[PDB]
Amino acid sequence: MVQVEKGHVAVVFLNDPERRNPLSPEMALSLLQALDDLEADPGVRAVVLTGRGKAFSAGADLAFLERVTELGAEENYRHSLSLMRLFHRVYTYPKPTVAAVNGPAVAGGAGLALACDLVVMDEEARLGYTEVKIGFVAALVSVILVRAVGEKAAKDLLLTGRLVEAREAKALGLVNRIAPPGKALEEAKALAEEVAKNAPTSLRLTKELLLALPGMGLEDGFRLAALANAWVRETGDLAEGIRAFFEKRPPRF
Amino acid sequence: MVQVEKGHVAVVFLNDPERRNPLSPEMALSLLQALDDLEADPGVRAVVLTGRGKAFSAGADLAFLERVTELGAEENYRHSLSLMRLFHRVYTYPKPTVAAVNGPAVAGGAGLALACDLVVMDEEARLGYTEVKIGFVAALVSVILVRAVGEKAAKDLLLTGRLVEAREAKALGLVNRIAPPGKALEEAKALAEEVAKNAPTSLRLTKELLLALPGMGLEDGFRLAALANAWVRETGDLAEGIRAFFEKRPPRF
Amino acid sequence: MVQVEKGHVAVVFLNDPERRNPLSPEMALSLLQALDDLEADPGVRAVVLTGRGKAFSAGADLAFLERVTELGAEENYRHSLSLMRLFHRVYTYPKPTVAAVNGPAVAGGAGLALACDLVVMDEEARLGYTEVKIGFVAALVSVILVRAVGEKAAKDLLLTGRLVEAREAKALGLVNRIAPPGKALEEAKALAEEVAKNAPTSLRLTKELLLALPGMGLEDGFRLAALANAWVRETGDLAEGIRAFFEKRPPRF
Amino acid sequence: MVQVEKGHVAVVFLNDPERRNPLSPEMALSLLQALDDLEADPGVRAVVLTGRGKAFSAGADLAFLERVTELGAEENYRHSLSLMRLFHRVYTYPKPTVAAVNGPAVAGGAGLALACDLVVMDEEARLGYTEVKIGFVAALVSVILVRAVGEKAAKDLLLTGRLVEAREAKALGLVNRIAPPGKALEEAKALAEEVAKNAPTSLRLTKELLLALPGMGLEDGFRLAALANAWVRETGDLAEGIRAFFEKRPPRF
Amino acid sequence: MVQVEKGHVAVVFLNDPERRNPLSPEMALSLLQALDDLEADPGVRAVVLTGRGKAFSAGADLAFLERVTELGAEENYRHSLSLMRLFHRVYTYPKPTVAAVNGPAVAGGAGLALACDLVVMDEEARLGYTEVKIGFVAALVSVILVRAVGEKAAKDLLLTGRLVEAREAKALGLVNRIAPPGKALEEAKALAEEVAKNAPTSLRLTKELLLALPGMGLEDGFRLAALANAWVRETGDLAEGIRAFFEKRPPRF
Amino acid sequence: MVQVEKGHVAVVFLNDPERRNPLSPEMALSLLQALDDLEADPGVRAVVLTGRGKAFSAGADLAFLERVTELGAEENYRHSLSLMRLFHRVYTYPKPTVAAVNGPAVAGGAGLALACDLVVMDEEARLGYTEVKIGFVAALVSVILVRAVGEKAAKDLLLTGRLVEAREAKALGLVNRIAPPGKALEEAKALAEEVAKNAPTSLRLTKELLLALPGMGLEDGFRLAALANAWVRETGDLAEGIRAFFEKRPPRF
Repeated sequence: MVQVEKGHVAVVFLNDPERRNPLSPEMALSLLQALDDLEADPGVRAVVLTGRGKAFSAGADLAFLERVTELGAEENYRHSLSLMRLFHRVYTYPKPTVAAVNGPAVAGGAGLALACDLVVMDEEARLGYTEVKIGFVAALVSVILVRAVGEKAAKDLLLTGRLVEAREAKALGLVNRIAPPGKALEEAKALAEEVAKNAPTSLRLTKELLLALPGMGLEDGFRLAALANAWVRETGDLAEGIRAFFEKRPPRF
Repeated sequence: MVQVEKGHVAVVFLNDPERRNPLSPEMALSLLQALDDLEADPGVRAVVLTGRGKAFSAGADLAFLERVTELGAEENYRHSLSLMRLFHRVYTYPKPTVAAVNGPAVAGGAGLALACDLVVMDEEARLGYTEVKIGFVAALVSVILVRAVGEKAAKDLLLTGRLVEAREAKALGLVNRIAPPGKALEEAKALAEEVAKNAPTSLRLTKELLLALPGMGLEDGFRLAALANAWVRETGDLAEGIRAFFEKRPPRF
Repeated sequence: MVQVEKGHVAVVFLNDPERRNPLSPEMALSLLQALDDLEADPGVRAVVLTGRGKAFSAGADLAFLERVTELGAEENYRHSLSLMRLFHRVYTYPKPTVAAVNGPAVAGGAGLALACDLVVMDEEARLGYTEVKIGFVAALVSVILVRAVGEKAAKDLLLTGRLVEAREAKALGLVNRIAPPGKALEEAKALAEEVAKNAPTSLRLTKELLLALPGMGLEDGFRLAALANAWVRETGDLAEGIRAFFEKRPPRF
Repeated sequence: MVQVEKGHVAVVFLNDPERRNPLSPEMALSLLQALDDLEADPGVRAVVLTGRGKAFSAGADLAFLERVTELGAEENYRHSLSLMRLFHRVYTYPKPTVAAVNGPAVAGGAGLALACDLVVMDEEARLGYTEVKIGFVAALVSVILVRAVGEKAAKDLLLTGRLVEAREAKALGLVNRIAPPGKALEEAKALAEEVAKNAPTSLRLTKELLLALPGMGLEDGFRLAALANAWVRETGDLAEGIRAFFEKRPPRF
Repeated sequence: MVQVEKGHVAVVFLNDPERRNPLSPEMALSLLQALDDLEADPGVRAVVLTGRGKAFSAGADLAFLERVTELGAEENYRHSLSLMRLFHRVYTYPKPTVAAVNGPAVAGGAGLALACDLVVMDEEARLGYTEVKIGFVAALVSVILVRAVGEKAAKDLLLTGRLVEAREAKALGLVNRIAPPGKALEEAKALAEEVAKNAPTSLRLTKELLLALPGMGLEDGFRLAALANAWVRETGDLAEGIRAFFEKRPPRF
Repeated sequence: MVQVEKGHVAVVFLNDPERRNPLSPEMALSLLQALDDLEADPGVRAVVLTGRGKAFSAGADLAFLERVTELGAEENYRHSLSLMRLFHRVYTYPKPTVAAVNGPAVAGGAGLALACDLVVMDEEARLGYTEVKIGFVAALVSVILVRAVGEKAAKDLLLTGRLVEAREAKALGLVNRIAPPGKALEEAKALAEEVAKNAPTSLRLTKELLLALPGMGLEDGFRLAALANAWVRETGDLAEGIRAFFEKRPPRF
């Protein structure tokens, strides 16, 4: 249940407006299928992600709350693993991803939004991890969050379960930019395009690096960087770029 | 030397006003004994921590400075281990802790304050790690600090040893909220209560997670999260919460 | 190609004004030689680092761009290792280092600046990691950056390759202070001196600690801290300091 | 190019006898497709893996050696990532895997064999990582090897590139059992079945744990274990097992 | 339910012979109380640990198997945490511990034995982690095991759940020595005494180090070691030892 | 105080026979100077390291024991750092190193020997870490040892301080080969040459990898490997090797 507008900067819409775009198993799966196609389309250089409706993703899946408390341990684990496969797939995406927080993003969706490379939030949107308020744990989100904000900010958001607003969200480092009420998407598509002008090789790798580093010692990180700094020096894009520079012309990666 | 006002939101006061609440061995021990009782009291859901007097904790223990430079290696290590047992116990506390920085918090106390889950500072209070100014090292604090603020902010605070003020302290991520001159406690007790409304299970675990994650790779962290996300789905609080939701009634965890 | 003004607070100038202080192999080497001498000079307690000219360090080394794309894998690796040896040497420096960003710092220089303990930037200066714009990867910088700013801020800067300005640079945690247009150096020398008043022992160790911690679990970090907190208690500077305190006199470390 | 004999203990054969079962891109892919089906077949509890022919996997893919040295940086990375996806998929497999080293396993195949949960080697088979002898690096293998053998044993095998024999291979911890010349498979199928008698839940998790632990501090590991030890106590298999025990009957997981 | 024979080399006996020394909650607690006293007794330099009866520790706690499958998630976690507190306390013990495996050690006990510094096993004893055979997970043990044996050996033992014998147990690195059928204890007490002749300071620290290292990068580990190597050089025991050496007399630590 | 016989396989002799080759500060320095020259000599492909006299390295530096207990904290740290710089330099050496344990190696020397890539020990030699026996801590060695042997083997050796013999040393993984009483060197030079036949590029990198991996999660390690596996595919040695293979001729790296 997602709509995809292919293009250099592809756009994926969570299609379940009235339900408010719940990250139901079905929805999670549809979102993956897209990312696959989109990852395989050589024309797509970036992917904006947004929601159809008044929100981005925030709507208690009553269909879910009813069952969950009765599923078996083995089924619960099997499911968590699926949902985690989504977050990871997004956070790990090979191409630059940008979340366009048009409306509210609560719990699941809030993490889904955080899992994107960059985030552009509607000046009137809200964001929050409410799991604890009802007995849930924003476990899957925690993974990304410790890397996005300071520890004290993490505790605040996860222990109170409050919803922050665009002004605070940026201040804390949850979102990169705030678009005036109206087109968080337009602005996100803008941001994307810019990032898309840059080298496809350099982008992926930069992302690859930012993944691994946090999980290692200074020296090992430098061992990794050095090696990369090296490899990158034999790539076409570098060749292309350096030429375009010595030809006072735009690079055609 | 601490006073404890039991309650859903318990409050512990560092009782040594005129000396200014020094983290002397004795004081460290009394604080532990409390945390134990309080951790064992099923009525206590949160613990606010503050100081009796003009400060929170900031007062050179001359009794200490005089001895220290003459103790034996084996005694010094034995002591550091005790002080570290305090910081850890606080940072690791099973229940949500909130430091109410009524007055100045310098060196030891500053770390003690930082070791709390959340921090509410008096609009007129000061905070600072002065160890280097005299030859000490805020080693025990460093552990928590790298997780609380950016590296450049860490260096600043630890290399200059300056005292920051409420305005800067929040901006950097050292404190969550600033209470108007007068009741940092009242506001902290407020914050606590809110956090206390949420699920006891979800809270602990959220805390458990935030502890371990920083120390691991993305994938392992996700392995951990998934497993938790799973376990949490068979807990009473979740059952309780989801019910209360389908009964449009307040949850009774 | 660097000038060194010895003193308690030494100052190193990148001498290549018109070329704009490129981090060429030669320049990298000269900078090392200085750090060595300066590390060996018992009179030097801190080192400010700045650039001669309109910039700090930002100037495409055309001599480099021309060759690079033709060097051999083995030569590229050999070189990355040299450049990485510089960053590391700076980030690892035993004495407090302070970068005085007088002018623009782009790519290489931007990292060089980030590798310093503290940073004072000219109210009119710019900073940015442009590697991706042309096909390069700010790999070596990534190592330090993940520790300096939030993940979302890292992505922004490295994926867009934009240049930030003094106002944003501080807000994000890239720089500690902003000097009014004119003397970023003067202010940096100021900052340094202050840090230099503090204990030489306590400083080094504080730095040593901040290096290792990020790369380890809470408990191991505490194991490290405890041990340090211990060792530090048998150092002369501590003896000196505690005396000077009981003699209401300035410490002579 | 692989044959699959479904069953409680499934068996996959590398089908390329005369070429000697090279881990060519095609072969790598076929092997994945199998693991998927097999992972999805509720009747399959274990998977033995062996080779058709005089070897397990050891045959210079001349088709590969000829091209490789001419591919582009971007193509090389793209490929390494594919091969690494295989190793990982095998090492990460949800079900117990057992490599039946019927014949020689050199380089690629040697790692492929090492990536299995357990290994049964033909009393006359050989194993070795020869990458360095020709200019290659057993990089992908290193990942698993540091966990399989002592550092000094790792260096030996990777620096000399020698081929070890069944007697030494077990002694070092490269293989679990040695079957008399003739049926490494039969014995491997045996080993598998045994492991397959045990709890499907307990097995997966035990594997999950052994993955993550090496990459974390003692305490975090215990945090992980505790949580698991907990979760496992609400699984059907445990219920099933404990019953079967109190009914002096065989467990029907 | 444990007996303690104080002495330079203290000995703790698991007292529940006929039940076969099950690691029941009660037993776990009694064992802790001992370790505390013993850790506080300045006369005790080492602690041997063994079992009263035909075994060391191996006896299905039917009282436990009956309940377990019905406890609540929150109770299960609460319990795992208690059992984990035991393993950790043992593995973390400040003084050298030695397990004297007089008889069989299965599951719980097997881990309990592994958690000791050194292990002396009866030439006729058996050891094994059977959790999977019935639906359990040797999670808590995994933590220590990955550090004790090679990965392939870990999988073997945990996936088959088989019981190994003295000959194999040593070969794999599960036990240090094998005593002839009769006095595993006598030999363990012997081993202990020897270790006890050495410096109390040097021992603890050596242990402290072996804990933390596995969980960190080469350089950080060296940062830790260096610091320790340093601290240790100002300890009385070193002073005592070096003297005794220059006085051709036995050291009196 | 070391002698160097340049050659494809260089040999360094610890020259202090009668004193028994103590790792005195002076000796440590001379050894470094050699490694530098030797690392810079394009003719040297491997370095064997051995001792002149009845031993490899084992001789209480009485000159040291006398001072040590009186040096200042700051001096002790300064020294540990120097000694650690040696171990690291050896363990980190860019070229393959091989220790030829002609005679006894105790404490310092034992670690020095362990820090080599491979070890060939005299069938009559002994090895042991005796630090604890006198009050010292084999801290610097611990770093390498946890990677060389199982945890239980580490404890044994470091807690008892005993000296093991060639037969046990290999069994545990402390040494790779045992030469018949007479020429541990000859055999080591042999081993070296063999390793030296292989690709200079592949060797270094293999070493680089084995350094970093232990300190990271499975996935990050694979991220590292993949990248390397990639880079290596554009190196001359690979080109050279693959040619020599298609020319049925010996490779001339």
